[PDB]
Amino acid sequence: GNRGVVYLGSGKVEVQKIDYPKMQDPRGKKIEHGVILKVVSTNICGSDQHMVRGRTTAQVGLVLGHEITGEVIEKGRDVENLQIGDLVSVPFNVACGRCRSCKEMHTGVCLTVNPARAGGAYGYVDMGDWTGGQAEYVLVPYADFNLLKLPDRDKAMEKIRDLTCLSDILPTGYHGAVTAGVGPGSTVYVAGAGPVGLAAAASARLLGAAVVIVGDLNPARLAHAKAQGFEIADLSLDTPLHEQIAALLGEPEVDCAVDAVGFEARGHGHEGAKHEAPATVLNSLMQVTRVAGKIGIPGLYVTEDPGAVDAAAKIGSLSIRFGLGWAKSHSFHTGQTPVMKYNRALMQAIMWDRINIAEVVGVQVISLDDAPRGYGEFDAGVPKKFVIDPHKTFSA
Amino acid sequence: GNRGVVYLGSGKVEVQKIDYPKMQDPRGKKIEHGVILKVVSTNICGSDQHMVRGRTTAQVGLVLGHEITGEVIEKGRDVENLQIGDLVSVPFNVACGRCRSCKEMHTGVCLTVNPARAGGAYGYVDMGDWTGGQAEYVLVPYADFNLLKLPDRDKAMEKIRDLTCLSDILPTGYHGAVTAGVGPGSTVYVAGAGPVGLAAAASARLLGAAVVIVGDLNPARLAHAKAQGFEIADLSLDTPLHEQIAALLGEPEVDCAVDAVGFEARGHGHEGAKHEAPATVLNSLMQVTRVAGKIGIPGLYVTEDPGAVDAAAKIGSLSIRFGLGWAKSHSFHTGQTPVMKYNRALMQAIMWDRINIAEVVGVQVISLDDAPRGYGEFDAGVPKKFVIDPHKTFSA
Amino acid sequence: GNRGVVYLGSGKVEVQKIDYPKMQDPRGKKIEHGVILKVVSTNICGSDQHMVRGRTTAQVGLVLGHEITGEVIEKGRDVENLQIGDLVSVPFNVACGRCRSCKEMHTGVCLTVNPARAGGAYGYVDMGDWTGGQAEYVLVPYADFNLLKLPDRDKAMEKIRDLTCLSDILPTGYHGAVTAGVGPGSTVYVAGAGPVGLAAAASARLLGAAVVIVGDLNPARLAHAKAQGFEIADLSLDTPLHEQIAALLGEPEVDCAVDAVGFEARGHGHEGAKHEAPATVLNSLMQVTRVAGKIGIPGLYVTEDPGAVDAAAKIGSLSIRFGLGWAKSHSFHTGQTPVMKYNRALMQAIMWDRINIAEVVGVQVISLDDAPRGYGEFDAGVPKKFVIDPHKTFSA
Amino acid sequence: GNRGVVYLGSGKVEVQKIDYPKMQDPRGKKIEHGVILKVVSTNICGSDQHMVRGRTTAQVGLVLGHEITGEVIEKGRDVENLQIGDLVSVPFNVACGRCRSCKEMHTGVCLTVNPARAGGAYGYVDMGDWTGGQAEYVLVPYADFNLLKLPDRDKAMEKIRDLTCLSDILPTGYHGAVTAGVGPGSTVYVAGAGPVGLAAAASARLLGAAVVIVGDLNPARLAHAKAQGFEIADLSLDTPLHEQIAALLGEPEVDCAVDAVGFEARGHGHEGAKHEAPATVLNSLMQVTRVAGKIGIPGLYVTEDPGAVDAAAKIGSLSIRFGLGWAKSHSFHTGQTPVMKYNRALMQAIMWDRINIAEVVGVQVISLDDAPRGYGEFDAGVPKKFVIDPHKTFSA
Ligand SMILES: NC(=O)c1ccc[n+]([C@@H]2O[C@H](COP(=O)([O-])OP(=O)(O)OC[C@H]3O[C@@H](n4cnc5c(N)ncnc54)[C@H](O)[C@@H]3O)[C@@H](O)[C@H]2O)c1
Ligand SMILES: NC(=O)c1ccc[n+]([C@@H]2O[C@H](COP(=O)([O-])OP(=O)(O)OC[C@H]3O[C@@H](n4cnc5c(N)ncnc54)[C@H](O)[C@@H]3O)[C@@H](O)[C@H]2O)c1
Ligand SMILES: NC(=O)c1ccc[n+]([C@@H]2O[C@H](COP(=O)([O-])OP(=O)(O)OC[C@H]3O[C@@H](n4cnc5c(N)ncnc54)[C@H](O)[C@@H]3O)[C@@H](O)[C@H]2O)c1
Ligand SMILES: NC(=O)c1ccc[n+]([C@@H]2O[C@H](COP(=O)([O-])OP(=O)(O)OC[C@H]3O[C@@H](n4cnc5c(N)ncnc54)[C@H](O)[C@@H]3O)[C@@H](O)[C@H]2O)c1
Ligand SMILES: [Zn+2]
Ligand SMILES: [Zn+2]
Ligand SMILES: [Zn+2]
Ligand SMILES: [Zn+2]
Ligand SMILES: [Zn+2]
Ligand SMILES: [Zn+2]
Ligand SMILES: [Zn+2]
Ligand SMILES: [Zn+2]
Repeated sequence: GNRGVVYLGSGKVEVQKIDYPKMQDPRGKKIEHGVILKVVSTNICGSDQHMVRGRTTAQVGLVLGHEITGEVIEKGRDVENLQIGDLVSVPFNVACGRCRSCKEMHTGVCLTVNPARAGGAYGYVDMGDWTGGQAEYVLVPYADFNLLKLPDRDKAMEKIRDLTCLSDILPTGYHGAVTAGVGPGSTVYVAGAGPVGLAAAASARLLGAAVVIVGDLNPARLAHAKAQGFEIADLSLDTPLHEQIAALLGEPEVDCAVDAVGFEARGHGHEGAKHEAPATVLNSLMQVTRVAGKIGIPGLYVTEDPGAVDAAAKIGSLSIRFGLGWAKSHSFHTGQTPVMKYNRALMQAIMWDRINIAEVVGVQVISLDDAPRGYGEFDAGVPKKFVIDPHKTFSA
Repeated sequence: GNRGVVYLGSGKVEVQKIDYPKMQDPRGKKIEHGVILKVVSTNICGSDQHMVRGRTTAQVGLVLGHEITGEVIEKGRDVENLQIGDLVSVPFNVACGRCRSCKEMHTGVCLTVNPARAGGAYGYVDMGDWTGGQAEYVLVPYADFNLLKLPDRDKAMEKIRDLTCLSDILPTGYHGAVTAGVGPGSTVYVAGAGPVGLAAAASARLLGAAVVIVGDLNPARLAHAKAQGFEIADLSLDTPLHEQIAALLGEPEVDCAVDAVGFEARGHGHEGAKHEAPATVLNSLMQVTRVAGKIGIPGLYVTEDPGAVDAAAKIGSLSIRFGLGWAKSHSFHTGQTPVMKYNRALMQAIMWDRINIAEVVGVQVISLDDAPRGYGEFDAGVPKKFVIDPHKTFSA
Repeated sequence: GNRGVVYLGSGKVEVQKIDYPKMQDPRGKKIEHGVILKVVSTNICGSDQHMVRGRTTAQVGLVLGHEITGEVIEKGRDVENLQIGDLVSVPFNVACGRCRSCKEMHTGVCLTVNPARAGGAYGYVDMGDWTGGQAEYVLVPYADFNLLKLPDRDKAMEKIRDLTCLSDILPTGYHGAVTAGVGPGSTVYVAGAGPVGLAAAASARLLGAAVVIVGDLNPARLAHAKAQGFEIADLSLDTPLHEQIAALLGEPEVDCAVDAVGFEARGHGHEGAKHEAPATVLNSLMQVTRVAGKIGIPGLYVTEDPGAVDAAAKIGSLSIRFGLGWAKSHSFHTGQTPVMKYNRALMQAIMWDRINIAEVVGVQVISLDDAPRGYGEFDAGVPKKFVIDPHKTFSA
Repeated sequence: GNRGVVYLGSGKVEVQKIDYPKMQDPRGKKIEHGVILKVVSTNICGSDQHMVRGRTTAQVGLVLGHEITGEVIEKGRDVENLQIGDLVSVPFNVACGRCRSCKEMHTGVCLTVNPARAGGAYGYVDMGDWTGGQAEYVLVPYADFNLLKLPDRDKAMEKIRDLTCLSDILPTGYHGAVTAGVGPGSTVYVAGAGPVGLAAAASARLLGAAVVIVGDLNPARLAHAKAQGFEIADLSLDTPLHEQIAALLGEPEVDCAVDAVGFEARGHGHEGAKHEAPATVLNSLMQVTRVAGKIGIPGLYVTEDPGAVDAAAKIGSLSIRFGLGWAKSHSFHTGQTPVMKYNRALMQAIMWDRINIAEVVGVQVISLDDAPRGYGEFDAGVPKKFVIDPHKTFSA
């Protein structure tokens, strides 16, 4: 059998028995290029929280999870590179490797796996209805294209809390930093101290950044970031962000900025911080990024948000002070991360002890039975990254 | 003496006697690195029209003009590369060549020539108060860094209507196309059929584009674009832009898109087209650019527009459907063109007859006395690029 | 049945009855991801001439041909994107789409299709033993990754002489130009006026180059290059190449250079040009490329050349004046073209009439029975690109 | 007065009284855009050792030194950005900031400071005859373009052993790594464990490399590289380099390779390593770099080497196995480092404690009187980077 985390509506999730995976696409067409995995580790993301909070078009009954690490237990006949028993990291993007986007390495926007729009992902709104992987077992299509084979079992399993971050958050923070132009000696501001913002800060550090400033309103997440060796900015203070940056750096701007918040952003200041203001991060990043800088935006912005602040925000239309970014010659880089572009190199960085990602993001391993409470604690703001071990493969 | 085009407020300009240029900066500090030019050709830009329409903070008394081609008649002692008599193209950006931005080739955002913000330009709001060049004579500072020496007099003067476009519009259209990722075989949509949109289309063609579609509401400019060999889209029709693109290409999207309109954009449709809606072009480009595409934005967006449609638009804040561009993984590239990055190669393209820019943009040479009427005709929408010859150097 | 061109050693080729293609790799392992094509057009390359001249370790009995355009007449069970009857362009590289090289777009060096080294190709020495396609029928593996679907039958077949260049020579010329940094306004020197050098020149022109100088010692090919609109340099003259360039450009260097000759290069000068001197082109490109320039090298250099001038050259070791290139800060870009990187955009350039590649390279369509005489005429230096139409599909 | 290190021919150098610097170029033409520095730190380079060994056309009497850090004590009338007392890092390249190369950031090949060829440098053969700076005082031309202002006196002087590496070796190591494609998770091989190879290794580590293998035949330098945290390969062993790499990585190739040796390279193996063989490193890097990799070559190769192994090598012509590199699709990146491209970011990496460059390269501070013994110890292979403090400014 199988069981997984199901969205029930009204901010609730629950573990339920679900169908065992089949070798077919979501439209029921049998495939020979996929594998069925026994899930080793499967995480909870901020994107899942957006869905569970009712800020997307997600429907009741949705099986969640797009951050999978697992063992191949079955394979189709068009799977040349994986053997039964192999341990693999699964990119959250469902990609075919047989379309223009995939061939050009734009694996976040594959043209064939989703009938409604480009781009596919597991257990995710508007992403092709590929079943989620916060579960015991899951299907991965186009296995020879998507999967990253991990090192022999023993090496890999010792670092499983780090390697479970390769499915999404480490490559996502990395993509945010790279597309914001971070490199050796850069000064960087990362808005957001959730797991993706922390991964972006760790990635900026791995890239050689001179200093990373991580901003948030949540004081537990700021304390965590500071303890991990980053500088911080507290957006709930009345002190403007540019003054908090100037106090740390000697100038009110950074070389590079990353938005790791997205469409549920809060305003700034004692009062501002209390209310949602979806364009706040974009507007602040134009203010604090130096001229000709690049703004990397891994934070999610959607086409429909039923709980947004106004009619315009309900269809993703925000009041952005674009003239400011224009006057400073800023570039803006957005979208789902093409995880496959970076996951192999990041695996090598983890295996050679060049990054301590599980420590930086606050990995906490929980059972599948503890997933609903993990969602609740994460929603409350704890500075953790919940990693489910469904079969008690490594946390007995 | 000297005379130039002076902004008088209330949509009026007039030629007036102005001071002869001095070898000093706008703060009165003497400089040895500049030259004084006798102006050979000096054009009128859409940016000037924004100022003359009262859509910026420009003050009465402003001498206009930032598109200069001229002859060196005086030089300071820190000018090693120019000789009296040399014919030069002047980039519209005032850049020092002695700051981080300039050294990194971000010459549109020089850090030292403007006390108020990065970036300088002649006769332009918020750009360092460097005197404009729609005039008989003008100072160019940091001459060894900024100026592009043109071919020996005779060769260059035969193509002066083409070469006068190197100060701004050809490099600007080019920057729009390059930053939108145009190359050999690309399909391109250019919003705007004014001189910059036409230069972007010509630049896309020079870059090897398979096809360029130029959109506008002005039927004279669309007829011009069509006669120049481009495809067109008429935004005043009720037929949606994506359907007009699909009728030409077989799909409702292009590979690359350029915004050559900016902050006075009109809405689309029979009724829409009649009223201003500043976020219209940005929103439409996210709709018609394919996933993972790049949107190049040479069109001007400002920090303050006194005549905007609403309070938010008066400080450059627009209602942009950013969630759409995010869902499609779009990148956005903005700002003043770094003219020096591209003007030498574009000069070679002009001299070797690889681009016919004066024909494409509708160059029309006028006297300095005819500048106010040139402004009026340009404002009315004629499909021309007005080029003043102040001393009757080549149009007797 | 099937027939194809077979290499017989001692400079001879002959059309022979060969086996009908099978759905298997070169080792006999069955594959269900390939297609069998009915060959529509299939060309003869300069690489085939190196093999036929005995300048490689190609073995007697080799079926030649790696420039195929064809119609899908049989597909494996796991092919998702091709239908029977589709017309397709086949990149000359045999690539899997399932390894690190392919995922990173380095499809000229696929890691799994060739047991001996990275990189695969049809009918080619050290390329994995994939059967050549100067034949009636041919297998293409991993069809959903390699094949480029051509437009609706009719439009496509009208331009088949141009579209047949997409399998190799147009993307190759293009790769040489792009990796040499060619763009709008560039000055370019292309060494070699065979079909690949002519395609490099046409590609440089499509990229916007101001002027392309094509060098060769073969008068017919130089006259052809002139007729097609390029400048020329005749290496059989005693006039040094840099003087020839200076007479055309006013300076003895170009911005970009492309080696479209490879390891059978001749020396320069009246006497020099009569004798092989394999480092001649590499050495000359360092002399005529401007400082900080890039030298794109599509011309083939091999690890073993049994007929080379000396012991070192038989092992691919050449006396290259590297200190000159180093002193000028040159970069060198080499290898088999990754055809899939550029073929789709180049297809759109052909279909929209932006490049007349068949005319530029001198396409001459012939039957399969005329292939051996075509090889002979090509070996003698005719300025033609031989395109075989094996079933007389379009050349009746 | 002034004193500096003078090359006397026959492998000797001596400190002599030399002229005080003058505000003029090497031709005697007065300039008002330069500064005269009081030298704070000034290092000895492997390039100086090539000259002192008689392996270049350097002439007897040359004042050596191109690695200067100093205090502005006199400025020309046209210097805008430096004040008396400023502490500055001097890039080793003499660049004008006013030519095509400088504007495009190719400051290693400036077109105007050297009459004989592009590119200038202090105290260096074929570099324009700009006076060397292993001395008490030195002129720097075009000060507003070349100089990098260091942080407030106190912070800066505490880290002077690290900051003295910004003039050449840290940016050089960095350039070699970046142009070899090094980034987060890369595997890297650096040929050469002198100060530049050690700086390349430190730069690769700062860029995020998973592991760096440093090769040399000199045991002291290998032991140093190990102590500093890198992996090593000993080329004096009979064990082939690819086997040494395979023992460390599990595969006989690296993602990226850097040649930090240049034209006095030794062969490999117990016997081989005792003899000069100048193409050894180039040939070995093609063997150990993975397909489609990039080979960064900061190691010097010259147009004339009077002491080379053979006639061809005396003219910079080497028997390089180019067919191997071609077969593997390698690119080769060469030339003098454009120090200004990277020095400011590397300064911030030093100031924020992200790189411990002085420790890694083995900085040993000495007096000007000890320079000749420093040259001798360095020539004998000590694992040190000699930094002269001519006025005992920080090393009392
Ligand atoms: N692009 C991709 O591929 C991708 C992949 C993963 C997650 N995401 C998106 O990344 C974003 C972050 O994910 P997460 O897991 O870290 O989510 P999260 O909800 O745990 O973290 C967001 C953080 O932003 C903070 N925040 C709110 N307003 C702020 C403001 N004005 N300034 C600074 N911080 C502010 C919150 O307090 C919170 O700590 C989400 O939008 C998620 O959907 C994108
Ligand atoms: N970035 C730079 O360096 C730079 C340089 C030059 C000019 N500019 C800016 O470029 C823009 C164009 O300059 P120009 O000289 O061509 O100006 P212009 O005013 O002559 O042309 C703008 C055109 O846009 C059209 N337009 C309005 N709404 C439209 C819509 N929704 N879709 C399509 N077209 C629409 C107008 O009808 C008009 O023809 C201006 O904003 C100008 O300030 C920028
Ligand atoms: N990298 C790739 O993917 C790739 C693809 C196709 C072909 N190739 C190689 O491209 C090269 C050109 O292919 P082709 O079909 O045009 O070959 P070709 O043999 O028909 O043309 C080579 C031309 O070089 C000329 N030549 C010889 N010495 C010269 C010199 N010193 N200077 C200038 N010209 C000189 C010859 O006279 C000849 O016309 C060959 O080496 C071929 O193997 C590489
Ligand atoms: N491109 C630039 O801007 C630039 C700047 C500085 C120095 N350089 C050049 O960089 C090179 C290194 O400079 P350095 O100061 O470290 O010099 P160095 O002479 O102190 O070091 C070179 C090292 O290479 C070793 N070596 C010799 N043969 C070898 C082989 N086959 N494999 C590995 N190691 C081998 C030597 O034993 C020596 O330790 C020199 O050629 C120098 O001229 C270039
Ligand atoms: Zn996620
Ligand atoms: Zn796909
Ligand atoms: Zn303008
Ligand atoms: Zn500047
Ligand atoms: Zn070929
Ligand atoms: Zn492959
Ligand atoms: Zn040096
Ligand atoms: Zn220069």
